[PDB]
Amino acid sequence: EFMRVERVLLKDYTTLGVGGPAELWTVETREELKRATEAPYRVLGNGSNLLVLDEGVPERVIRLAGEFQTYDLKGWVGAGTLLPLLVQEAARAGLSGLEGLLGIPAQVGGAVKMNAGTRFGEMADALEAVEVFHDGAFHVYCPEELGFGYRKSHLPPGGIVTRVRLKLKERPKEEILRRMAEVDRARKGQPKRKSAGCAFKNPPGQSAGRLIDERGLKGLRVGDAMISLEHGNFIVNLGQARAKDVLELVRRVQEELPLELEWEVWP
Ligand SMILES: Cc1cc2nc3c(=O)[nH]c(=O)nc-3n(C[C@H](O)[C@H](O)[C@H](O)COP(=O)(O)OP(=O)(O)OC[C@H]3O[C@@H](n4cnc5c(N)ncnc54)[C@H](O)[C@@H]3O)c2cc1C
Ligand SMILES: [Ca+2]
Repeated sequence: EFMRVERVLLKDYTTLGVGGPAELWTVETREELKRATEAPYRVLGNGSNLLVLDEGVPERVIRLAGEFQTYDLKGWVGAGTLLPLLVQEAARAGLSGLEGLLGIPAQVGGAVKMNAGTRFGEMADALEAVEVFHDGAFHVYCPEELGFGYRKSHLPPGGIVTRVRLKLKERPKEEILRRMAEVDRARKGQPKRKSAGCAFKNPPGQSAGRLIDERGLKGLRVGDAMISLEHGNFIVNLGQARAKDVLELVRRVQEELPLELEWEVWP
């Protein structure tokens, strides 16, 4: 009954660095989660796939912390745990199964919601069980029950991923690290770092980054929003970008290429 609730700007809680006002509820316990979800809500993970508009959102924005950030690689892993932590912890433990998720700056819950992945593997591959809170109760699902597709899930309506069990296998630490090194090599062309990740989806048999590059769109700038000079499928925030500027740049790309956004827009 004593969870932290505060007014924030979502620009401070997204990797893109844009976003207006929201009421943030930081939940540490199952009872606090039950209370936070009594009115309309959204769940915020690491904010790495969100384009939040300058007006912000009116709903309660829930962050999972406390018990939801504790983990055991061989047991339950809280959904508020950072996926980059688990990738490194698995290597340390000689546990294979997360290597293909290197470089994805997600919380576990966000990685499940967006079935985050690379050419090497996806979040769904690494799951044994998923606890989802919906309709006022906690339920346990196998991943085959969650409607996974390419960078997609079909969670129960209003579902909050709270905890998972991972599917991992014993391998030599050095081998795990070699696999991770290939993932790192494959990601070398992405910006030395800053964004909400890939802005656009790839059309069937096409590449968004390559298409944007060939169209000469790298370097186009609206205010402080710019198509990265390093990778065509990244829009970067050069300092004080507004979401309006990012959307304008998106529209400019879409005037040239029939691309759909990979980012989710709030509200
Ligand atoms: C530098 C960079 C590189 C990236 N590379 C990749 C990549 O290689 N592959 C890839 O797939 N994606 C990539 N992304 C996109 C992004 O990291 C993924 O979509 C990631 O899964 C989002 O997780 P998040 O915790 O940041 O979620 P957020 O952006 O916070 O939220 C995304 C969605 O998940 C929901 N959500 C968050 N937590 C929960 C929860 N506990 N329960 C239910 N719903 C929840 C939110 O409501 C929202 O709908 C990249 C992003 C960046 C910035
Ligand atoms: Ca079940």
